[PDB]
Amino acid sequence: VSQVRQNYHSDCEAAVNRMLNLELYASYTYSSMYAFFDRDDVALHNVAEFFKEHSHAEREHAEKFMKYQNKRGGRVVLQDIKKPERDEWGNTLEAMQAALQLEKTVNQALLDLHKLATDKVDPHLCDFLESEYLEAQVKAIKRIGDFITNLKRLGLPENGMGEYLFDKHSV
Amino acid sequence: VSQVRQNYHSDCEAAVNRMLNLELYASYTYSSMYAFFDRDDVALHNVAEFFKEHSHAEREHAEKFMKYQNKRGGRVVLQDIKKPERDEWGNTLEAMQAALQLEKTVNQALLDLHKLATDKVDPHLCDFLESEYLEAQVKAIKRIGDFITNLKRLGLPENGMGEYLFDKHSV
Amino acid sequence: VSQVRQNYHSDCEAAVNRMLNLELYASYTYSSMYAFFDRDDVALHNVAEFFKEHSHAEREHAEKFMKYQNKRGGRVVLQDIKKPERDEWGNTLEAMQAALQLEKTVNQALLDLHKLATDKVDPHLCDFLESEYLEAQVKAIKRIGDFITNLKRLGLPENGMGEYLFDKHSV
Amino acid sequence: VSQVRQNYHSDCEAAVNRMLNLELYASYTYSSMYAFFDRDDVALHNVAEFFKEHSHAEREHAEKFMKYQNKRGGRVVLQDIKKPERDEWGNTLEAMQAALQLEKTVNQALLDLHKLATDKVDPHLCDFLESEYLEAQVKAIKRIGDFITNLKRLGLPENGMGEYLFDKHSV
Ligand SMILES: [Cl-]
Ligand SMILES: [Cl-]
Ligand SMILES: [Cl-]
Ligand SMILES: [Cl-]
Ligand SMILES: [Cl-]
Ligand SMILES: [Cl-]
Ligand SMILES: [Cl-]
Ligand SMILES: [Cl-]
Ligand SMILES: [Cl-]
Ligand SMILES: [Cl-]
Ligand SMILES: [Cl-]
Ligand SMILES: [Cl-]
Ligand SMILES: [Cl-]
Ligand SMILES: [Cl-]
Ligand SMILES: [Cl-]
Ligand SMILES: [Cl-]
Ligand SMILES: [Cl-]
Ligand SMILES: [Cl-]
Ligand SMILES: [Cl-]
Ligand SMILES: [Cl-]
Ligand SMILES: [Cl-]
Ligand SMILES: [Cl-]
Ligand SMILES: [Cl-]
Ligand SMILES: [Cl-]
Ligand SMILES: [Cl-]
Ligand SMILES: [Cl-]
Ligand SMILES: [Cl-]
Ligand SMILES: [Cl-]
Ligand SMILES: [Cl-]
Ligand SMILES: [Cl-]
Ligand SMILES: [Cl-]
Ligand SMILES: [Cl-]
Ligand SMILES: [Cl-]
Ligand SMILES: [Cl-]
Ligand SMILES: [Cl-]
Ligand SMILES: [Cl-]
Ligand SMILES: [Cl-]
Ligand SMILES: [Cl-]
Ligand SMILES: [Cl-]
Ligand SMILES: [Cl-]
Ligand SMILES: [Cl-]
Ligand SMILES: [Cl-]
Ligand SMILES: [Cl-]
Ligand SMILES: [Cl-]
Ligand SMILES: [Cl-]
Ligand SMILES: [Cl-]
Ligand SMILES: [Cl-]
Ligand SMILES: [Cl-]
Ligand SMILES: [Fe+2]
Ligand SMILES: [Fe+2]
Ligand SMILES: [Fe+2]
Ligand SMILES: [Fe+2]
Ligand SMILES: [Fe+2]
Ligand SMILES: [Fe+2]
Ligand SMILES: [Fe+2]
Ligand SMILES: [Fe+2]
Ligand SMILES: [Mg+2]
Ligand SMILES: [Mg+2]
Ligand SMILES: [Mg+2]
Ligand SMILES: [Mg+2]
Ligand SMILES: [Mg+2]
Ligand SMILES: [Mg+2]
Ligand SMILES: [Mg+2]
Ligand SMILES: [Mg+2]
Ligand SMILES: [Mg+2]
Ligand SMILES: [Mg+2]
Ligand SMILES: [Mg+2]
Ligand SMILES: [Mg+2]
Ligand SMILES: [Mg+2]
Ligand SMILES: [Mg+2]
Ligand SMILES: [Mg+2]
Ligand SMILES: [Mg+2]
Ligand SMILES: [Mg+2]
Ligand SMILES: [Mg+2]
Ligand SMILES: [Mg+2]
Ligand SMILES: [Mg+2]
Ligand SMILES: [Mg+2]
Ligand SMILES: [Mg+2]
Ligand SMILES: [Mg+2]
Ligand SMILES: [Mg+2]
Ligand SMILES: [Mg+2]
Ligand SMILES: [Mg+2]
Ligand SMILES: [Mg+2]
Repeated sequence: VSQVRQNYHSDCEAAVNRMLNLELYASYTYSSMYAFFDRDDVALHNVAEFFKEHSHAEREHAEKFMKYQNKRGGRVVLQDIKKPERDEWGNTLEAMQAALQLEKTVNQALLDLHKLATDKVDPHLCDFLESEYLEAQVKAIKRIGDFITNLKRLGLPENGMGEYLFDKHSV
Repeated sequence: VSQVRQNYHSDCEAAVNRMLNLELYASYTYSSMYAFFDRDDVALHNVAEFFKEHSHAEREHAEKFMKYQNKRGGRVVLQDIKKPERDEWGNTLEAMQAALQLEKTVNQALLDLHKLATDKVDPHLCDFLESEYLEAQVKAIKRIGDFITNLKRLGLPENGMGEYLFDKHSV
Repeated sequence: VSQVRQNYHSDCEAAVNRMLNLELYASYTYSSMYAFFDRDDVALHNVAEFFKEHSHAEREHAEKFMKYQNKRGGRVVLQDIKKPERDEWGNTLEAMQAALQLEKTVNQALLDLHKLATDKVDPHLCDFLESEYLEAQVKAIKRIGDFITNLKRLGLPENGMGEYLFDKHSV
Repeated sequence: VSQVRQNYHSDCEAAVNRMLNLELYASYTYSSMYAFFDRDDVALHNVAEFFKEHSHAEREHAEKFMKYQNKRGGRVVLQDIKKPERDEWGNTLEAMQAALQLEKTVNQALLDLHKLATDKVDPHLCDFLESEYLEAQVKAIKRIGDFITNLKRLGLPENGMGEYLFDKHSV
C-alpha cells in the first residue's frame, strides 16, 4: 500500500486509469480530424485548427488524471490508444456530429466515475471531477451543438458556400 | 403632501408608475429574446447579445422613472411584471418584428404621457421625456427597422445562410 | 430532445425555471426598497444604494440560471414577476428584517434544488449551486444579520439618530 | 427695436428682468445664511459653506438671465435687491426650511415665466428655462427636502448633538 493512500478504493483507481485512456482516445480522434481538414482536397484550415486545439486539450485532460492518480497513491496503468473510428470525416457537419457524440461519450464516462466515487464515499474524487471536468464537458458540448445548428442553417452537407462561410466566420 | 411636491398632478404621478411598469415589461421581453437566441438549436449569439443589452437598457429606463418619481415627490407604486407574449421567438426576423412593435408601443405610451404632461402644464415632465426618452425611442425604432429591411433582403425566414450572415455582419 | 441534453431531468429543468423566477422576484423587492429609501421623506441614500446594488446582483443571479438552462439543453420558461409584498418598508430595521427573510427564502429554494439534483444524480447541477449560489447566500445572510444586530444596538426603530448614524458609517 | 429682436414679447422681456431680480434676492438670502452659520455662537462651518456655495450659484443664475436678455435684444433693467426676510436664521432646520420655501418660490416664478413664454409662443425661452433652470430647481428642492427629513430624524431643533452630527456627515 502506498504511504499516501487514504480513502481511495481500488475500483476508483482502476476507473481513473480507464478514464485516462478515454481522454487519450479523444485526443487522437481530434488529431485525425485536424489532419483531415488540413488535406489539400478539404482545406478548411480554421476548422482544422479547432480540432488540433481540441486534441491538445484532451491530452491535458489525460495528464491531469495521471497526476491525480499519483497524488492519491494509485498507480498509472496504460493501455493501447485505439485509432479513431474513421480514417476520413466527410465534411464539417459530419465531423462536428462525431465530436458531439465523442464529447457525450467522455461526459458519460465522467458521470459514471462520479457515481462510483459517490458509492465509495470519495469526496476528493467527486470534487476533482466537478471542479476540473464536468463543467468543461458541458461547455464543450454546448459549443459543438451550437456549431451543428449553424452548419445545418448554412445548408450542410450540400451547400459548399455555407461550409466556406462557417470556416471563415465561426471558428 | 410631500414637502418637495410642486406642480405635479396626481394623474401624471400615476402615469409615471404605469410607464415604469411598461419599461420593465419591455426589459423582460428582451430577456426572453436573449434566452431564445442562446438556445443550442437557435445559436445566434450576436443576436442574443443585442437583445441582452436591450434588456439592460430598458431596466435603466425604468430606474430613471423611479428616480424621477421621487424627485417630484410622487410615490413609486409597483405592479407585477407580466411575462412576455411568446415563449419562443421563431427566428431573427420574427423577433425583430416583435421588437419593432414593442418599441412603438413604448413610444406611444411616452407620447401619451407627454400629452398628459402638456395638458397638466408640467414643463419639467415634458422636458424629461423629450431629453431622456423620445429621441432614444426614435433611434431604436430606426435601428430595428433598418435591421428588418436587411433581414428581408437576406431572404428571411427561409434563407438560413442569410440569417447566419446577418448575425456575423450586422450585430 | 435537445442534442446537448445529457443527464438532465425534466424536474430539474422545471425547478431551475422556478428558481429563475424567484431570483427576479428578489431583484424586484430590492428595487422597491431602493425606491423607498430614496423618498424625500425617508432620505437614507447609502441604504438606498445598498438595496439598488442588491437588486442588480439578483438580476445577475437570474441571468446565470437562464444561461445554465440553455447549456444543459433545457428551455427557459418565464412567468410573471410578482410585485413585492409591501409598497413601503417602514425604516432601515424593518427593511433589513424583510431582506433577511427574503435571502433565507431564496436560500431554502436553492437548498431544495440541490436536494432534487442529488435525488436525480446530477452532479453538474449540484456543483453549479455549490460554486455559484450557496456560499454567496450564506455571506449575504451573515451581512444582513450583522446589520440587524447593529440597528437594534442603535435603538431602531425609535432612535432616529441611530438610524442616521448607521447610514453614514455602516453602508 | 433692437436689430436682433425676433419673436420676443415685451411681457417676456419684463418678466425676465423680474426673474433676474428674484435670483439676486435668493443669492442675498443665502449669503445671509452663510454669515449666520459662520458666527462664533453658531459655528456650523460645513452648513455655512453649503449656503455660501448656494449664494454663488444663484448669482450665476442671475447672470445667465442678463446674458439671455441681451441675446434676444431685450434690455436689462435692474431694481433694488431687497434684504433677506430675517437677520438671524435660528438653526440648521429653520434655515433649511426657509431655503426650501425660497427654492419653491423661485421655481414657481420660473414655471410662471414658462407659462408666459408658452402663451406668447416663444419656444426659445421655453427651451432656455427647461434646459437651464427647471431641472436644477427640482434637484435643489429634493436635496433640501432630504436634508430636512434628516434634521428632523436627528431631533432638531432640540437635539444639539444631532445638529452637530448633520454638519459633520451630511454636508
Ligand atoms: Cl485507501
Ligand atoms: Cl473515510
Ligand atoms: Cl480498495
Ligand atoms: Cl487499471
Ligand atoms: Cl483502458
Ligand atoms: Cl487495448
Ligand atoms: Cl473512414
Ligand atoms: Cl463516441
Ligand atoms: Cl466508472
Ligand atoms: Cl470543469
Ligand atoms: Cl459558458
Ligand atoms: Cl442551403
Ligand atoms: Cl403639486
Ligand atoms: Cl404652476
Ligand atoms: Cl393633483
Ligand atoms: Cl399608481
Ligand atoms: Cl402598471
Ligand atoms: Cl398586474
Ligand atoms: Cl410562444
Ligand atoms: Cl407590443
Ligand atoms: Cl398617459
Ligand atoms: Cl432621448
Ligand atoms: Cl442617430
Ligand atoms: Cl433568398
Ligand atoms: Cl437527459
Ligand atoms: Cl448519468
Ligand atoms: Cl426527464
Ligand atoms: Cl417550467
Ligand atoms: Cl415560476
Ligand atoms: Cl404567475
Ligand atoms: Cl405596504
Ligand atoms: Cl420572504
Ligand atoms: Cl426544487
Ligand atoms: Cl457561491
Ligand atoms: Cl466571508
Ligand atoms: Cl436607544
Ligand atoms: Cl419681437
Ligand atoms: Cl414667430
Ligand atoms: Cl411686444
Ligand atoms: Cl422691466
Ligand atoms: Cl424686479
Ligand atoms: Cl424695489
Ligand atoms: Cl430676524
Ligand atoms: Cl420664500
Ligand atoms: Cl411671468
Ligand atoms: Cl436645468
Ligand atoms: Cl438627480
Ligand atoms: Cl432626539
Ligand atoms: Fe476530455
Ligand atoms: Fe473533450
Ligand atoms: Fe424603454
Ligand atoms: Fe426600448
Ligand atoms: Fe439571488
Ligand atoms: Fe440575494
Ligand atoms: Fe436660482
Ligand atoms: Fe436656488
Ligand atoms: Mg512503502
Ligand atoms: Mg486495485
Ligand atoms: Mg475505454
Ligand atoms: Mg483495431
Ligand atoms: Mg465543488
Ligand atoms: Mg467549476
Ligand atoms: Mg458560444
Ligand atoms: Mg411631511
Ligand atoms: Mg394620486
Ligand atoms: Mg401597462
Ligand atoms: Mg398572464
Ligand atoms: Mg436630446
Ligand atoms: Mg444605423
Ligand atoms: Mg434537434
Ligand atoms: Mg419537462
Ligand atoms: Mg416561485
Ligand atoms: Mg398580486
Ligand atoms: Mg457533492
Ligand atoms: Mg466557492
Ligand atoms: Mg462583515
Ligand atoms: Mg438700431
Ligand atoms: Mg417692453
Ligand atoms: Mg420680484
Ligand atoms: Mg425693506
Ligand atoms: Mg415644449
Ligand atoms: Mg436638462
Ligand atoms: Mg441626494
